[PDB]
Amino acid sequence: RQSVPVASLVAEFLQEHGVDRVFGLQGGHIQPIWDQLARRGVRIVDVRDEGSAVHMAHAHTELTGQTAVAMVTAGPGVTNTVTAVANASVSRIPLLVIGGCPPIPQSNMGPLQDIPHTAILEPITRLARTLRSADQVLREFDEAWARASGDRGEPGPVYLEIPTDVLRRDVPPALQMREHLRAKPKRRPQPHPDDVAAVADLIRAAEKPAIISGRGARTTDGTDLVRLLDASGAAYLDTQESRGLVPDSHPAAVGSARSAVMRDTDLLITVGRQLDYQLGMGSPAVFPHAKVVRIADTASELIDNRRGEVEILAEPGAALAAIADALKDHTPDTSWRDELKAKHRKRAEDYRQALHSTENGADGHIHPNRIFGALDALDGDVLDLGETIMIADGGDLLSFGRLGITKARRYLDAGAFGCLGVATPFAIGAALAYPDRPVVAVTGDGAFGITATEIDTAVRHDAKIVVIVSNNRAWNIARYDQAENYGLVVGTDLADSDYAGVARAFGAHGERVTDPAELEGAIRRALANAPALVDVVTTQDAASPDSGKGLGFVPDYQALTPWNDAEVARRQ
Amino acid sequence: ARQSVPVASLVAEFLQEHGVDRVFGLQGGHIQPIWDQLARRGVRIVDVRDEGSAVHMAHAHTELTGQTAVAMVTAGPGVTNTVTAVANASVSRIPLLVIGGCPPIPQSNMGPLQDIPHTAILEPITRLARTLRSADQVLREFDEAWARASGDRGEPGPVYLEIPTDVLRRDVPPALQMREHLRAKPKRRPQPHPDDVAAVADLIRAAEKPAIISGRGARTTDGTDLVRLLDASGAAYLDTQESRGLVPDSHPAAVGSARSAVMRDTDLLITVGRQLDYQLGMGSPAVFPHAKVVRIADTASELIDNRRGEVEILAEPGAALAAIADALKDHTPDTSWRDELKAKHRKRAEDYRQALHSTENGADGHIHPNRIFGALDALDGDVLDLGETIMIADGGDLLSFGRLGITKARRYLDAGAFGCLGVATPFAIGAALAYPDRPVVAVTGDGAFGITATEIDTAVRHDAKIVVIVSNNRAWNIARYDQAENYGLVVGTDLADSDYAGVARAFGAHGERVTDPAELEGAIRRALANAPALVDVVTTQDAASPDSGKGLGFVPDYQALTPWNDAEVARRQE
Amino acid sequence: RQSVPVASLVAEFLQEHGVDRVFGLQGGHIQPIWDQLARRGVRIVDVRDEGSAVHMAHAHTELTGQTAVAMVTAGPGVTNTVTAVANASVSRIPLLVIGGCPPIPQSNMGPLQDIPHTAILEPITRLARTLRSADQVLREFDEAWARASGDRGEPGPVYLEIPTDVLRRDVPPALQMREHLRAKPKRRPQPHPDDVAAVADLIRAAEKPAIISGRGARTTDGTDLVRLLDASGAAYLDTQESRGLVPDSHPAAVGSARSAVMRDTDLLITVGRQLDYQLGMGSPAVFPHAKVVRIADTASELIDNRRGEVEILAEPGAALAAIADALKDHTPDTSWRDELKAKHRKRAEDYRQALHSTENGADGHIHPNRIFGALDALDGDVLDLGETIMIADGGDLLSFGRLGITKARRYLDAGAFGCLGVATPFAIGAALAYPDRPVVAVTGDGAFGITATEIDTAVRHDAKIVVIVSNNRAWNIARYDQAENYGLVVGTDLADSDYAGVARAFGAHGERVTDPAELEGAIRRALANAPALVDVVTTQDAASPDSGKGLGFVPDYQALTPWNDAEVARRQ
Ligand SMILES: CC(C)(O)C(=O)SCCNC(=O)CCNC(=O)[C@H](O)C(C)(C)COP(=O)(O)OP(=O)(O)OC[C@H]1O[C@@H](n2cnc3c(N)ncnc32)[C@H](O)[C@@H]1OP(=O)(O)O
Ligand SMILES: CC(C)(O)C(=O)SCCNC(=O)CCNC(=O)[C@H](O)C(C)(C)COP(=O)(O)OP(=O)(O)OC[C@H]1O[C@@H](n2cnc3c(N)ncnc32)[C@H](O)[C@@H]1OP(=O)(O)O
Ligand SMILES: CC(C)(O)C(=O)SCCNC(=O)CCNC(=O)[C@H](O)C(C)(C)COP(=O)(O)OP(=O)(O)OC[C@H]1O[C@@H](n2cnc3c(N)ncnc32)[C@H](O)[C@@H]1OP(=O)(O)O
Ligand SMILES: CC(C)(O)C(=O)SCCNC(=O)CCNC(=O)[C@H](O)C(C)(C)COP(=O)(O)OP(=O)(O)OC[C@H]1O[C@@H](n2cnc3c(N)ncnc32)[C@H](O)[C@@H]1OP(=O)(O)O
Ligand SMILES: Cc1ncc(Cc2csc(CCOP(=O)(O)OP(=O)(O)O)c2C)c(N)n1
Ligand SMILES: Cc1ncc(Cc2csc(CCOP(=O)(O)OP(=O)(O)O)c2C)c(N)n1
Ligand SMILES: Cc1ncc(Cc2csc(CCOP(=O)(O)OP(=O)(O)O)c2C)c(N)n1
Ligand SMILES: [Mg+2]
Ligand SMILES: [Mg+2]
Ligand SMILES: [Mg+2]
Ligand SMILES: [Mg+2]
Ligand SMILES: [Mg+2]
Repeated sequence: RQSVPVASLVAEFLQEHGVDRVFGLQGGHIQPIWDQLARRGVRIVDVRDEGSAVHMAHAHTELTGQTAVAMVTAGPGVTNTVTAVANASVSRIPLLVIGGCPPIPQSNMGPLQDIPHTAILEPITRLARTLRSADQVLREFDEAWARASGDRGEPGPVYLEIPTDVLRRDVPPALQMREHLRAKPKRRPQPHPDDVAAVADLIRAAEKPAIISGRGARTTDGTDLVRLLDASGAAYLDTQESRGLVPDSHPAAVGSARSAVMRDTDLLITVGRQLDYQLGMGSPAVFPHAKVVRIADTASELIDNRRGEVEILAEPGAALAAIADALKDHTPDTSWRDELKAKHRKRAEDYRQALHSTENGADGHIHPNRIFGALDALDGDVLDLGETIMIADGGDLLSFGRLGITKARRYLDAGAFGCLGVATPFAIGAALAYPDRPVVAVTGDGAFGITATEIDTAVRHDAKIVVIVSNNRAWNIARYDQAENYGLVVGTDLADSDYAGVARAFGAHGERVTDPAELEGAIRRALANAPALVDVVTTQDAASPDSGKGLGFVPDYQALTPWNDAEVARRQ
Repeated sequence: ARQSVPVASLVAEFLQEHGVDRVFGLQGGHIQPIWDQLARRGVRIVDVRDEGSAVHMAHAHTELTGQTAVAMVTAGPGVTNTVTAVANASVSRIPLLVIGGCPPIPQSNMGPLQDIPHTAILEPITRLARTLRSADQVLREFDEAWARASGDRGEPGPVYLEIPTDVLRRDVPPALQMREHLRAKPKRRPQPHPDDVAAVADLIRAAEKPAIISGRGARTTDGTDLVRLLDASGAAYLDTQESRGLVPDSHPAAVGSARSAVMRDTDLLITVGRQLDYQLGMGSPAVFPHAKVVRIADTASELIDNRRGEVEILAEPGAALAAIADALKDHTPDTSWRDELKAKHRKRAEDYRQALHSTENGADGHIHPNRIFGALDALDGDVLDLGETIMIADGGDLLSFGRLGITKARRYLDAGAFGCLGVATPFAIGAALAYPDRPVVAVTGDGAFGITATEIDTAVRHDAKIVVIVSNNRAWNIARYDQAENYGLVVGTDLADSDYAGVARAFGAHGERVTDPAELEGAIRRALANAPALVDVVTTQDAASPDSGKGLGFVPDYQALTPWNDAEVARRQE
Repeated sequence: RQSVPVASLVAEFLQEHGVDRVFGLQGGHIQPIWDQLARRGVRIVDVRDEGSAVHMAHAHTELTGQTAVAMVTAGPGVTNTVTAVANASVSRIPLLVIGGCPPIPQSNMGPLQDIPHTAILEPITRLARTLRSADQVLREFDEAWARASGDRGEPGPVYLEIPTDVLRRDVPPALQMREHLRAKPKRRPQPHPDDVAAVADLIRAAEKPAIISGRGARTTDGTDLVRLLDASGAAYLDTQESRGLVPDSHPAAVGSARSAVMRDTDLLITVGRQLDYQLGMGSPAVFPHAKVVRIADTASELIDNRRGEVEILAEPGAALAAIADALKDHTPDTSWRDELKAKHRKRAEDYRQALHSTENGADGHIHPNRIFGALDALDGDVLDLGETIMIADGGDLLSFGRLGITKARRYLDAGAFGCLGVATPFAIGAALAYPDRPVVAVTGDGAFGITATEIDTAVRHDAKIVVIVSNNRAWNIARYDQAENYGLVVGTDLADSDYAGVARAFGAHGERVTDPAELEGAIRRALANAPALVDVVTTQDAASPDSGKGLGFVPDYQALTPWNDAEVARRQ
């Protein structure tokens, strides 16, 4: 070891921790680190808006399991990340944001961009610190990295900033400890056999067990989950954050039976999943028959809203496998599961077939379902959807996408936070992580306007993305809530903008589609010329399931009207 | 068959159902609705003279019993009087619940009586700090906060809940009162991964001088799996103030008078439920120059701080210790380093303990405080069983003398890593009410005692059989010493020759003064037979504790003590 | 100038800012400052509990107008001040708390007493900072001092901490600027003549104008206030924080007519006073006839709860004088004022006379009013109450004191915060500020137990205080609310403690009184042998006005039942 500046040690820490790319937007306050990363051969993915850098890191970590890194300058560089940080905090995604900040001598004197970054981010981070001791910077980075995994909290974003004078200070070689530089393995807490046995007992007693998966299940490869489904005879639901773990053809996979599974299950088993608004707060109003069991590697997925008759705090894979083993010699009763599955096959197959022929709305424009029809028709022709990363974003478009996207290797979307604008940044992070296939993002026009200039970033860094815009000249789920519940549409219309032209202005391939029969051809050309955008002129006369269920209205007790009605009855 | 009842009734029931049989507090209007309901269910109310003392009593209760304890305080100054005791619990990572009063929702921000931002003041030193504005969700919020106090979504420590008085009085329909939120919950038991267990056993097989240092998380076990691992590993053993009492004094590993020698030479430091904070030299290579590091804990607050393990086990510590012991089944440890320390320890500790009975008066003619520990040792097996006694220490010099003078105790409590002066009397009261059969003896500096002296009243009114012994040296003496030695000017560190026995008698406790060291055993004997009691010992200012000699008072740049700091300064210049 | 350590410059800053005493409790982290203060001859008033030091500083500033200073060590030294800081923040009293904290190199490493002091205090301070730049420490002190006066906020407490390594760092002489060292005058914003004229117009139109005073009025000597009372014919009420500004014999002074003034005034003029719970939130329910005008040097006494038809933001003295001048040639209609005054003379005189002969309660013990009777009887004999600083504290005792203490040079009490325990610390700060007269504090036994050991501090520093304890073996306003509203008394009884014995154990003169006829003699002996305590064995059978009006109950909308009833009617 030799005496080297803090900036050098930070670049080395990152590379040794397995960071081969940093997302960011340059400023003077972070230039010392930016320079050292480039000199070590860490790829710098520079963006048009720092928020997008943090979104890219989110997508990288969620897909790969490797903690990802954004770097931004002081002041507006940091404040531009708050949305993307909050989004990662809600989704419990490990990531590190490195911020610039003013030299220590000028503290509180009104130097350029002295604002309280750590106080702004503290509520939505696992850690937010200013590092004022050159010798301790390495230690602070390693500890923050561990806290991003969930140590002393739960998985999510961490923020570190180093005053520019400290970045330039040398650290003597004695104080540069290998144990802080090196990569660390993930923790693997194991289940207690008595909890495993108690869950197996509940499964044996249940007639309609159901497993709902989430983030923590999606950190596994799905095989231990499938073992437990086979051993238990449980029905299976996933969530936006846990798609892709169980084959569609599995006798448990009943994705078109969400309401029926929740209404009738007598044993809800959550696997790395919150009982947040997406699952009716786990309310007895939404699960009127269910006993509850919770399995997770974080109490953020054990204690919220409902408590388990058993709760297992362990690596979910190990817990699923242990419970499967414990059900050695059990003959599951699968008759409810099988009855749902027979209905599911009809419902899901009729729905997927109908995507190819959805009528234009009353305004003469494409129904957005035809986008998902066209993608389905191209499967096995010009792309393999089973190898493809799919992304959805928007309001009505997002709700249609949840039903229209049925084969994907991986799925990302606006998340429980409802974070519009993720589509393009996510696509870029996904595409640079998995350079072999195009990544396909389908987005509302409203959501796309937030991050459209990142098309430039995809072109400059050669991220092979296809963006498909549902261009309905509107914030349409908003416009619909305005008409139905208020009788006045105001400030929710957009214009017939040329998003293909925006894409072409930033060097991407672009095409506009007004005729639904042109979709397959346009998506074929976009895939062969990624990065590319397909601007689809879509109808305003198409209510998504989210629209129909009052998501826009914000009821008192539940996100959706039917759940809220059930909660009002429970409360009497 | 549940009925519609007020939030205040549901809170009292939640607490009782979670195993709460006592609440420490001080009444105010904002919390009276809960206070009343606790009394009507038969939960004992231990009312104090200062809310901070209530939170100290809860801390002592949880630390000793493992049962999360509860303090209840009114809005405004009731809540703000808890901040020190909350911070203390936060540093020590002790689960506890503080329930605060606060103004009715309609008056928010309007200058109602005692509207201050309690949650913002406490957020930095709690695992959770919330105002509960939805009557039907109060039970849920209590149960989740209780789990966060155990360490869920954070690490063990204090949580804060406050319920606006209008919410306390609102009815909750019976369908919304869920059994799953009312019922007591078992502690979590994450288990070790066998590959980590194997990797630690491999490091132990390869070490020549393994050493285990225990802390809080070890002290949550009964010590028997720790002993199994000591036996299988041949490791030397050190404890810390927060982990006394787990290993028999005569165990071949127990080498408490060889602290420097263990740290200087160990080639494998194993932390068990212990932080590498200032009390262990930040785990610095300057203080552990030969050590590989392994960390075992049920919380990463005792795995990632300052040093990283070659292996880190995140599990219930008992299970991890037992697993590693099993893995060493056929290992024959090399115990020659441990045994050589142990032989020197036996003599050093025995000579130290013997000399306590005869320590000379200082140049000012007053008792050396070590004679307090001599007297207690002399009474062991006569009028008290030290092995069954909860010992407490507090102060500056007195506390440092206590760390060597208190060697036999069932359990030990003190000022903590936070250096929280004034814990002695509140801790003794919580300890005595938890263990009413048992001797409870607290030894304190005069300076520390003045912070919570009026709690003697609480001990008398609630019949807490405590003995407080005051090292009355008319000074904040570790401070006075640092002033003289490093600054050449003693100012604002002298106190007076106060009659602390008279203070105790004024509050209906037994009290006696001792000026002659030969009177100490008799005065402590009379105090034990007449508890609650105070013994006011007139002690010397001419007596430097180890803490005093090592520069604790000076606050060096890198380490709490001069010798460690010198070692760190050398490390920084390689 | 020469190169000197930060610790030296801090001691010099304080002395040059007019600080001749610092209240505190020693620790290693602040020893460098403590030492330098002593070497410059600043008196160190060392206490038994840091909270008491901050209370002492509060009392000094409230009485003298000089910003006062407490100094405490890291960790529990700082956390022991939070109550006294909150109290000063509620009362808007300028003061500076200097805290110790760990050296910068050990930040976040678990050094001794590293807790987030600034985050704990930020919500109840005008400023809370860690000072990490030796050269900028002086500047930070001067700016914080200004913010304690109300610059960039409103008057109140500020907190500064200096890491011990920074305290020991030298500052070159160039960077030690005279402008930061020197004392600064208070600000004196002036009224706008059009606002002055608009208030005079409202007074001319009013038939029952009333002035209520507060903190900002009490920063004046009362003479401009009396000029405006004379010019306006207004009735006058003060509050606990504004006693002593208007002679008792003034035709406006109607202190026994509080309810009548609020019910019937058609023009409420607040002068440096909040419309907080102490004035019924200024609700139309409590002031049903009143137009509102607000005068203050801080918007903290202009915008809360009621807005003025006119609001004057100015030095209150100047504003009162300007409005008096503007009422040149007005003949006030004083008939309502005079009618209140005639009733007030009877009510207040009967009340004061009855204090001398109040019967023992049913339990055979002294009614606490006899304490105020005895003090009244000694006036002009062994003390001059008109030159005496009176302090009250407790529950029932505090409410009796508000009526029983009618002549004092100055009055302090538990404040709008209801801060039990202030009595002894306040008495000590008052006595060291005004060494010529004994200071008299009357306290409940409950409140006294919080700070009783400060009797030691009064003895060691020779603060000539007399403490009189209403020893009713109870938190009695609490016990009464328990009996009346709940039918169960539990955890509100105390014991028949020997507080005289506690005082004597700390070297003070002490005496116990069981016979009300012994009060004058005991108080005479206490005054001649201060510091002294008189332990009065008092009745539990005595409801204070606060007790009778439901203060203990905490109604939904107002602090007191009758105000709350009026608010409930207003809300229908
Ligand atoms: C750090 C990084 C890169 O990551 C960032 O985030 S930078 C953020 C984006 N940039 C900014 O926000 C700008 C920040 N800096 C400034 O605001 C300015 O540099 C300053 C206020 C600190 C200094 O500005 P000046 O006081 O130098 O003002 P200017 O108006 O820029 O004048 C420059 C020169 O032109 C002169 N000048 C002005 N008007 C002129 C005129 N009309 N004709 C000729 N000369 C003219 C002026 O006198 C002066 O010359 P001199 O007297 O120093 O030689
Ligand atoms: C409030 C506002 C407007 O300002 C916002 O900010 S909104 C923010 C942007 N939007 C979001 O972030 C979305 C938030 N909402 C949601 O995530 C969802 O509404 C929910 C998670 C709360 C509830 O979703 P569901 O549990 O209904 O799940 P979906 O996958 O949407 O399925 C809807 C229906 O289609 C069904 N379905 C699923 N896949 C199918 C398939 N392949 N074929 C046929 N039907 C299928 C499914 O069973 C169900 O029907 P049913 O069982 O209720 O009858
Ligand atoms: C800064 C200020 C003044 O403002 C404050 O606020 S201070 C706050 C109040 N004080 C505290 O909270 C104490 C803080 N400090 C400590 O906790 C300790 O100094 C330390 C943890 C940092 C260091 O303690 P040690 O590791 O030195 O442990 P001790 O138990 O005190 O042992 C001291 C010595 O006695 C030895 N010893 C222990 N038990 C013995 C026995 N039974 N017989 C003989 N010797 C014995 C022990 O080995 C050692 O000698 P050596 O090996 O260094 O020579
Ligand atoms: C909630 C709990 C118990 O947990 C707490 O924490 S309480 C905290 C400790 N207590 C406090 O901090 C006190 C808080 N409350 C108050 O400050 C007062 O209740 C108040 C400011 C809200 C209202 O006080 P008032 O405006 O009633 O003022 P007082 O000076 O108390 O006067 C009471 C009555 O005596 C009258 N009075 C005043 N001086 C008199 C005199 N000299 N002779 C005769 N009568 C006199 C006065 O006019 C009035 O009678 P009326 O006009 O209403 O009929
Ligand atoms: C940053 C932000 N601001 C507003 C909103 C609120 C919202 C959620 S969905 C929606 C309409 C989306 O319009 P889009 O054109 O993308 O989709 P479509 O319905 O198919 O026309 C809005 C305004 C959110 N969640 N995020
Ligand atoms: C609340 C608080 N304020 C100050 C301090 C700083 C301190 C730590 S030790 C000490 C002196 C203790 O004097 P004592 O009389 O108890 O013991 P002895 O040395 O034997 O005479 C001080 C002032 C701490 N830690 N906490
Ligand atoms: C730190 C704090 N904790 C509790 C309370 C709540 C309270 C306000 S008044 C009172 C009773 C006071 O008893 P005392 O004996 O002093 O007076 P008396 O009624 O005449 O017997 C309590 C408990 C407050 N405000 N502050
Ligand atoms: Mg933005
Ligand atoms: Mg749209
Ligand atoms: Mg002492
Ligand atoms: Mg206190
Ligand atoms: Mg009382």
